[PDB]
Amino acid sequence: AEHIVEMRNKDDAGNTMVFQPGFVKVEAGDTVKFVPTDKSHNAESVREVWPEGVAPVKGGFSKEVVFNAEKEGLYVLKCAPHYGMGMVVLVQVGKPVNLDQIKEYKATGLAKKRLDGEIAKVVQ
Ligand SMILES: [Cu+2]
Repeated sequence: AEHIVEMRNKDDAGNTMVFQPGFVKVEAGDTVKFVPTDKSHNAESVREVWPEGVAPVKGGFSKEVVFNAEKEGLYVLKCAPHYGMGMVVLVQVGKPVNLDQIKEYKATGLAKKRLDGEIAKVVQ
């Protein structure tokens, strides 16, 4: 099953530099497509927290990119120019096996706020 995450300058609630949705639950074999609804964004792995051994994602600037969900766990992506403004997304593939490690990751500021909100949506 395919899931879409839009790259947006603003959502309708007023939040700026957002992935919409900011949390998505998927199953192995699903794809997650990050689409440039607004230009000047990307989606790429936060490599410092990306699951061990799983191929990273690095989309081009203003381009669509896919995450091929395969191994169970939690996957954090950022928008490179807007990470500090909070533009972060959390994809859960199946069981959230690495939840402790995602909670241990030190984000700050707006990424911390937004990632914490996303972590709270994890399905256990
Ligand atoms: Cu962005």
